[PDB]
Parts: sequence; C-alpha cells; structure tokens
Amino acid sequence: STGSATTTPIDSLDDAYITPVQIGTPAQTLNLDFDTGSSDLWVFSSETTASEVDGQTIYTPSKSTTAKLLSGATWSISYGDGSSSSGDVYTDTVSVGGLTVTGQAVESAKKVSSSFTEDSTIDGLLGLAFSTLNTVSPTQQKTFFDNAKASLDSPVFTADLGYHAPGTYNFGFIDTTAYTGSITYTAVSTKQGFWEWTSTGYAVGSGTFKSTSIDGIADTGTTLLYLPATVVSAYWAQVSGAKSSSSVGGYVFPCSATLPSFTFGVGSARIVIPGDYIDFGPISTGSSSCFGGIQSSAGIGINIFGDVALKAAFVVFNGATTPTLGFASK
Ligand SMILES: Cc1nc(N)sc1-c1nccn1C
Repeated sequence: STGSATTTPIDSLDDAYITPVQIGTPAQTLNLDFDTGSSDLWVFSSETTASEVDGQTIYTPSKSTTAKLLSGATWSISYGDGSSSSGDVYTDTVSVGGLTVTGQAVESAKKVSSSFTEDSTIDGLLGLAFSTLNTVSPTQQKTFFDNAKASLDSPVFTADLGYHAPGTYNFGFIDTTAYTGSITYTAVSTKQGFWEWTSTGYAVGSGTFKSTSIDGIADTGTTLLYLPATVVSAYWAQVSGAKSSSSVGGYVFPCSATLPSFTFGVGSARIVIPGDYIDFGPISTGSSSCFGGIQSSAGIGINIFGDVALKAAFVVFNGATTPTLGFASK
C-alpha cells in the first residue's frame, strides 16, 4: 500500500504545516502537524478542557463506531518550546492520504498548554520519530508509520515541504518526479529516538564550504534551523545590522536586508537554503526588526534541522531494518 497527502503552511511565515488526517468511522478529518521529532499522535477532542479549545476541530470518540478506550492508558508530553499536552487514549482507524491503519493509538487531549489553544489551525500532532519516544503509559504505543510499515510497498515516508506553498507527505514510495538529481543517503542513529544524522558542513552565501561534522535531527515539527553558535555567528556576520537579541530571544536583522543563502552538506552533496527561507518577518507587527530563521542550538542540547532546512530538500525517512535519511535538491 501507499498514501499521499498534501501538507499546507498554517500561515504566511510557514510557522508549521498541517496535513488532513481521517480518524474514526464515519471519518472525522482533523488537520495535524506531522512531527518527525516526536512519537505521539494526539488530538484536540471532546475531552479537552473547554476553555482550552479556541477554534480547533475536535475528535469525538463517542461518535466513532470503531473507537475503543485503551483502558488505563495515559499520556503526557512536553516539547522543546515548553508547550505541552496530556490525556487518555483510544484506539481507532486512522487514514492519511488513502493509507489506513486500524487499531492506531489516538491520544485524546484532556489538557493542552496555552500555545496550542492559541493556534486555531493545529488540531493535534502526528509523531513520526521512533516509537521508543512514545509517551503512553503503562503500555507504550506505536507511531502511525510504525504500524503501517509492514503493509507499505517500501518501508519509507517522504517529506516535501513547500516554501510559502503546499507540499506533500508520501508513505510507501519515492516519487521520482518530485526532486532533481539523485538522492544522497546518510546514516542515522536511533539511540535518542530521533532521525539523527551528521551533516558534513556548511557554506554561507557564495562562500567556501567548511567541512565539519554537525550532528542533528531531521525535525519537521520544528520551524527553524538550530545550529552551533559558531556556525550561526558566521551566517549572521554576513548580514549588515544583524545581532543576537536577548530580549527577543535570538538573532534579528534589519527587515531591509537581502539575506544570503545557507548551504548544508549531506555526504558529498549540498542542499542550498535560499536567503528568502531564512526571513521570519517582523518581530512584532510593524517593526523593522525581523526574526532570523537560523538560530543557535546552544542550550537546546541538540542541533535541529527544522522546516527551514527540510523545505529546501526532498527528504526520505527510510525505515528499513537499518534506518537512513535521504536528501535531494528539488
Ligand atoms: C529578508 C529577505 N532576504 C532575502 N534574500 S528575500 C527577503 C525578503 N524580504 C521580504 C520578504 N522576503 C522573503
């Protein structure tokens, strides 16, 4: 089997991407944030504290003839930005782009933090990291991909995120029309539960490539590109007036700037992030100070190849017996 679904930016800055997901019988369609940096499929629901729902579409398990409470199971998760959610668990039928899993754990939120309530466009998350990170207790649950994998034509999914435009998540096949050139595959460590790999270096604009190993994770659920402070300083030094602002929480730059591109290495191959992709717009409405899309990972504890990087590539998440990651230009 295969599946194919369109993923759409939630706003004009590509702050996140939402993909429609069918849950239950009859189908209830929710728009979920596909997150290769976590491993829980959770939804706003009829169980979510009413004051914490503000415009999201909810899953109502009592209206699904295939829903079953997973008795005794609870979940609780917190993300790198400090947001969080928690609740109980149902199993139900979940379909993405025509690919169906029966018995998928659907984690129903009883509580969500303010940043979830405040984002009316995101109805929940669909985790695509390794199932070892799933938070359900006392019986850990499998991700949608883990449950689907044996049925897929090939044990892969691909992320093809757009810059200020829709893109595609495919399951079970590699669309050879969706990228240019060849796909370069690179090793993955699953030891921390992530799609963790090592970039071979970087360049800023038209500058020379610096060969240096940069461990990090391929994370569709993180907006920006978080890299070591040395690398990030080298980038922003090429932008007149750019500075790290403790009050804003990262590098800012004059909105009048033309940002340089940023290149990262995948083996001997190179992925070029256009300067436009690094612009996250005014820090507050009407400001002439703009927020940068490349930020320091110092104090995160891991480098993160988030959407800023991934949207410049066609990315293969290869779930073969030994997982790997593939990157192609597009
Ligand atoms: C700040 C910026 N740097 C580029 N290379 S294009 C660009 C920009 N200004 C306004 C919108 N966008 C995308």
